[PDB]
Amino acid sequence: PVKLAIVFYSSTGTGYAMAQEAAEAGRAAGAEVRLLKVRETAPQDVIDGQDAWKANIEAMKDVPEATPADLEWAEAIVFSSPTRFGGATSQMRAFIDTLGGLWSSGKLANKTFSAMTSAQNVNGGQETTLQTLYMTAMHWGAVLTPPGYTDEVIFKSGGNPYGASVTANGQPLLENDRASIRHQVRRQVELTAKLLEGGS
Amino acid sequence: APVKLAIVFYSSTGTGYAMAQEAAEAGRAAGAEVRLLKVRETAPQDVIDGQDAWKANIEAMKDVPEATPADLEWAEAIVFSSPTRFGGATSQMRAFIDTLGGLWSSGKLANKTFSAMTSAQNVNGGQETTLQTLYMTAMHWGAVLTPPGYTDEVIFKSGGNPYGASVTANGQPLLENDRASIRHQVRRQVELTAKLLEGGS
Amino acid sequence: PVKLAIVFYSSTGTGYAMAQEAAEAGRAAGAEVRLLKVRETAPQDVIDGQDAWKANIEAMKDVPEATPADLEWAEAIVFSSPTRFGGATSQMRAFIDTLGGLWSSGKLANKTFSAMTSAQNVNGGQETTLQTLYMTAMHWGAVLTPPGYTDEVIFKSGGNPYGASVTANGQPLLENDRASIRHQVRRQVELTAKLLEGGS
Amino acid sequence: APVKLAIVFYSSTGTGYAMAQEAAEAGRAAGAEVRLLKVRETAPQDVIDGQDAWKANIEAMKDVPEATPADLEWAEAIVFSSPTRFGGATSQMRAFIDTLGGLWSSGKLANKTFSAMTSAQNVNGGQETTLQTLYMTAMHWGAVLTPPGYTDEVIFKSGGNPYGASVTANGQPLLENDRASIRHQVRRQVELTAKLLEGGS
Ligand SMILES: Cc1cc2nc3c(=O)[nH]c(=O)nc-3n(C[C@H](O)[C@H](O)[C@H](O)COP(=O)(O)O)c2cc1C
Ligand SMILES: Cc1cc2nc3c(=O)[nH]c(=O)nc-3n(C[C@H](O)[C@H](O)[C@H](O)COP(=O)(O)O)c2cc1C
Ligand SMILES: Cc1cc2nc3c(=O)[nH]c(=O)nc-3n(C[C@H](O)[C@H](O)[C@H](O)COP(=O)(O)O)c2cc1C
Ligand SMILES: Cc1cc2nc3c(=O)[nH]c(=O)nc-3n(C[C@H](O)[C@H](O)[C@H](O)COP(=O)(O)O)c2cc1C
Repeated sequence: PVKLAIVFYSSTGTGYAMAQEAAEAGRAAGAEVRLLKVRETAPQDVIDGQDAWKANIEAMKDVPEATPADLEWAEAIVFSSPTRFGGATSQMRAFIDTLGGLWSSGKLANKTFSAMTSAQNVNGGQETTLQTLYMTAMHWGAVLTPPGYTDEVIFKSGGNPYGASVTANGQPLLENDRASIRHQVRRQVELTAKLLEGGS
Repeated sequence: APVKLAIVFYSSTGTGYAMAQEAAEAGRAAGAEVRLLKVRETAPQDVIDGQDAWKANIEAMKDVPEATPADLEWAEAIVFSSPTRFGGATSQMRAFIDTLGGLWSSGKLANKTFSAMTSAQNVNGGQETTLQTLYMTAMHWGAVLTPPGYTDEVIFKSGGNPYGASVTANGQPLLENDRASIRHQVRRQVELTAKLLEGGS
Repeated sequence: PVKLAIVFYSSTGTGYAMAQEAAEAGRAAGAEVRLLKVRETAPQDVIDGQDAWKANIEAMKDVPEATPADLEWAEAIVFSSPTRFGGATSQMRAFIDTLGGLWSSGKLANKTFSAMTSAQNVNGGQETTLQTLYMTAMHWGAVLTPPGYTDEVIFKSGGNPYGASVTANGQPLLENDRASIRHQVRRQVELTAKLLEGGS
Repeated sequence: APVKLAIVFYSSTGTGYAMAQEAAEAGRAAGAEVRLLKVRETAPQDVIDGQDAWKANIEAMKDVPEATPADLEWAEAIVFSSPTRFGGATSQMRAFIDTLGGLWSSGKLANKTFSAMTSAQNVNGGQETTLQTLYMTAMHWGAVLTPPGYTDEVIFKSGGNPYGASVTANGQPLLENDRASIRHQVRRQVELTAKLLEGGS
């Protein structure tokens, strides 16, 4: 089976819900899935200042912490990050800035990569942030597999061809977004399988 | 003198023309001298024919002058507006941009303030990345970029696009929140360009 | 065998030099290749002003115009346009804009896509232009195979992981640029093989 | 009073630091009040220890103070400089940017002028995209962006990067054309900011 790593950062929990959805879709497609969280860097008396975040950290207590070896293990990669001024979060970048030795070893090459984001406003960096996450993947020599428009479910969720994206109001995920997420991952598993298949 | 504002738009089916007009009127209200300017339809007639709203929009813009380099040489504030074509500006919009080669070489585009707008079928299908290419382009000129950011409450009301006014096209009269975020973007730009010119001489 | 469509624009011939380089690289890899010029739109009075322009149009007089059915045909794709203020040329965009029908029949997904470009300055849009061509292919749900740093030639030619990029200076194509175009094509054909062949 | 210029930079091994210093001198010459500000280091000792160039440069910047939101509240003009890390800015630069939510929330960054610079081991290795992301970030604040464009010969001679000064970090001393450009971009920015502030005294 295909080995799928889902590396997500999430402060207040939207990204966690998204990552959870992706993992279910991966499993559903016969994939071997790791759900991995990105290490929190923020001081405790920052986290302590808002409830959602404190709560979400506790909810993800039993989720393992991502590390470069999970990407070496993985054949398909999915990065998910809330936006922070149109780019990805610093927590996520800190994790990326530690893939140097794994990069020079050449072991990042040829993994499948896609991406996901969330933001407050429909147009508050929901495209650009993925764009940064896709630039980052190119330097590895990944094969990038965004969903694009390849279904009516994309249209019905707000139409984001670059990757799944969620308007984060605190409210639970819309089923049009889950459907958009389930598609992107399932699409990516199926390609990754073909790649490996024809590679003997 | 007042601020010399040029609004250069493309529009096949009219959402672009809708926004442009509002942006033009926002500059007029804010005291600018304003020119509304359509980008030339390059498409061939038989292709245009198979789309009625396209045909109708071209008639509807019969009396709007075509954008020219002379018009950007003239202006101190520039606003570009184009529908997304696969996450980037339209081929027409870009054809005009390619005629600005000489103006560039004169240094006659530097310091002119620039901002932009777009529209698309879907809410996320290039409504940010299309603007990003047009701003990426203004930087080659030395333009002084004035995107709206979150500097008003009415940007949050429209979908919160800090890069510039973006609108979801659905053959429906522009929504009121979209117009507000346009108006603020333009008025901001004009208020900033005024300040620029003053402290100059 | 793999069907490779190299679709390029050029005014003064840098584009065309590179595109030929790519096309012969693909032939050598065992792909069935189509080298395809993008249609010239510029008014004939503009063209008659530059000598290197009039002559390049003459050189390519025997090269076929690209058409949406070429991208329906091809399983792997390479787009190559010179920069125009950090973005692709209006001609390149003109051709892209004729793909809407072929887009809504979904008939553009699952094709591999990489890009190339040429600029006058080394930092004058050799990256931002490739980023925009890649952005377009995401809307089609193409599978992006940028070369990354997967070869010592890439470092030896400026180190553009997004795609081969040349600093136009009127000269003939440098050797290292020849070789990173080769590697970029060589790679994508190899990948497309493993994707078609393992997908029956 | 003169222009308040904040030059906030990150650097592991001196390239970013040497660039940021040159920008500082340029800003003083131009007649601005200048603060050179290092982006707080956040990497764990152990991996720092791996590299002694990293360590030596951290020591070398003992008396350069650490950047703070205060320093940007203060600034009428801002310059950001981060080396490239797989195409985007370093996690450190981002971590700093991430602390600005308070300033942003009370629009306390709006209408400040803004430019970026960077460095990278490879010449086509994200010396344009890494600046592009720092500019995206600045647009969310509603900051007037003043990139250098091709507004002077020195930019052509030093690479032709109209987005911001970029440097190929190879160990060697900062080349004479790189510095000509760093100076220019800043020099230009100080002048433009003055025109803004005079324009609503
Ligand atoms: C410092 C910071 C900057 C932010 N900038 C933006 C902004 O760029 N645009 C936007 O729509 N949301 C912005 N947000 C909101 C987050 O992107 C949003 O809350 C996120 O999607 C929540 O997802 P999470 O629950 O997984 O953390 C910002 C949040 C923080 C605190
Ligand atoms: C070939 C072409 C490409 C298009 N690409 C997109 C797209 O990528 N995303 C999207 O949401 N809509 C897309 N559309 C829809 C147009 O962006 C939309 O209809 C346009 O904004 C309408 O503007 P107008 O009324 O001013 O002509 C595309 C349409 C055509 C012509
Ligand atoms: C109007 C136009 C805009 C241009 N903009 C840039 C630019 O932004 N940066 C740059 O380095 N070169 C620029 N150039 C130069 C072209 O990128 C360069 O001449 C081209 O790569 C030549 O290759 P070709 O013969 O295949 O067309 C521009 C040229 C024209 C005609
Ligand atoms: C993990 C990491 C990623 C890097 N990625 C790139 C890159 O993709 N392209 C490049 O040209 N250099 C890359 N480099 C090199 C740095 O960009 C370069 O050495 C930078 O100038 C650091 O110099 P400074 O700390 O003295 O400012 C990378 C270095 C590290 C730490």
